[PDB]
Amino acid sequence: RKMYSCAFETTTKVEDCRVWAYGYMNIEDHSEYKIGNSLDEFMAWVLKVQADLYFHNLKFAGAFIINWLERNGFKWSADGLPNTYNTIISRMGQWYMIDICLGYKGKRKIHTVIYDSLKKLPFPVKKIAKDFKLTVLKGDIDYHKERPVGYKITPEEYAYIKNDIQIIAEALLIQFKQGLDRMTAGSDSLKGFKDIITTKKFKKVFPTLSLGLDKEVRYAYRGGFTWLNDRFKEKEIGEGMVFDVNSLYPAQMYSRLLPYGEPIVFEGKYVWDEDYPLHIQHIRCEFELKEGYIPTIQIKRSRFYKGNEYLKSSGGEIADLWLSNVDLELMKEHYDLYNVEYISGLKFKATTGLFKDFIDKWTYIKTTSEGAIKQLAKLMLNSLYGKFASNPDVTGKVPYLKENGALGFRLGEEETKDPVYTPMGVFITAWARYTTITAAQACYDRIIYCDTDSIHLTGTEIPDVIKDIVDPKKLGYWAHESTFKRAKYLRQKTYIQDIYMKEVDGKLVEGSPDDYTDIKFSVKCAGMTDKIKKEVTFENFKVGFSRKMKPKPVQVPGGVVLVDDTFTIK
Ligand SMILES: [Pb+2]
Ligand SMILES: [Pb+2]
Ligand SMILES: [Pb+2]
Repeated sequence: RKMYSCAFETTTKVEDCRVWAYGYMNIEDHSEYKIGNSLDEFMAWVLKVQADLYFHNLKFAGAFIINWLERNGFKWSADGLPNTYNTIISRMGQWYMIDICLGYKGKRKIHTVIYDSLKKLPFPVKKIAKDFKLTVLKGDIDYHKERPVGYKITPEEYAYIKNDIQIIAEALLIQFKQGLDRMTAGSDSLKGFKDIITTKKFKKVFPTLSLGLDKEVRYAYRGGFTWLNDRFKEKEIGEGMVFDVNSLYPAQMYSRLLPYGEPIVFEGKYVWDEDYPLHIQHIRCEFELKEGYIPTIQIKRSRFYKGNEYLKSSGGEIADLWLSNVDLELMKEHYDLYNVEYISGLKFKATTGLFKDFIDKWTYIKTTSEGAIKQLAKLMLNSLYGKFASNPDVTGKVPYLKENGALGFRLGEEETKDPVYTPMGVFITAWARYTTITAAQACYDRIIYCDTDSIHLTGTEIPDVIKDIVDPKKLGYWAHESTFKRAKYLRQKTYIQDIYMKEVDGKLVEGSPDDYTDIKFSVKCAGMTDKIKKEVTFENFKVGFSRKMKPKPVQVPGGVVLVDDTFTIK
């Protein structure tokens, strides 16, 4: 089974949308490569190679391939029948795999499978080249140039195409050579962890719970603490600083008490069991936030509450929640509780050892290393957590060739994947929350904003109460990230800042209010592109700010084209 790195270059017209150039390069032998100007020529090769092919960002390239397949006697089927293709396309419209089936010799399936290398390496090509220390050509292909059918590729364009497939070829090979061969970064991460722990032990510490338990365990899942102090809402403020936790999640995984094994179900209020020290409690009650304390509770699926705001009060109706003991302890400290009704719960065996070996291994490699290998170490540490915190829904989109020659997608069969071990998801995030909320509270008089692993504060001095836990590099510590001259927060995840910058050898880094030469303007706003951010200033950054320069994908006959769309701050 050979592996190839692949790329297309396409036209931008709605009416005339087609591949004008392709390239493939053997990942294991970079001297074997081909660059052509015909999709038909490439697809003929696709059907012969019986190989695994990778495109960087399949979502785009894949639309051109499916368009060809449907026009050349292929149909979509999940069964893997002769002359059919299969796909993995999520509810979110992320592409994972196109599996093109030709037939069978004996029982051995004759097929070519296409994967998205962006799930292996979640970065743009240039960003990869820069970080992995790989040769990257300056500039780009001129997209404002007319290329009729049969257009001959110039030697410079040829160079650029080759460079693209090669950067990905070089990065993927380095990865496969570490033995990281799974479809996604997270899978590689899980596989590496499993190797260390042992399948035998893994199955014992992380058993598969029934769908029913799993459903109740996930009622306790909350995510990340994201909160803006009402005091600062939509106001231009002065100097402040930002702190960031060094690897918030691996930090919890490394040292916190976490659950393992089969849970034990109990009725009523939990009583302390040292063999089962962690628990989730299904509670019911009213509450009022204490004075001088940060809001903690968010009620997800209820008739009364707003799912997004952290609640100051139960509002005169009764709150029904499932809480990890970590969350419950925190709630009790921040709220007066009233009429507490203890319904039932689950208790778990707990340890702190489960992740040390895996983190140590890759933390070592990270500091020991540089370049590509350093980047892959980071991926391994940062991709594992996600695997414990995913829902079981793996329902996909089924492509079809539309009435007018474009592509359509219909939801397929409902389908469920077994979860890895959801209680681990619950507790890693609760501990994460505790880390952030705790610090933010200790700085109540200066706290502006929280976002999962960062704290935004008034003033420029490090508060005494956290000086002992501030470090530039130590795992799980708070790092003094940046300092701003002024800022404005519209709401959660919507704000702008003027960051102090200092030049250190040509390059520009974060400076202090005394030691600085420049101001870096930074914009954070959901759905806003890098291009649009450059248009934002302090004066215009308001609800209603609108620009018609957001690319939207449009399926047309032949493939996908990007078109300009109006984006507005709601
Ligand atoms: Pb290019
Ligand atoms: Pb390029
Ligand atoms: Pb139950």
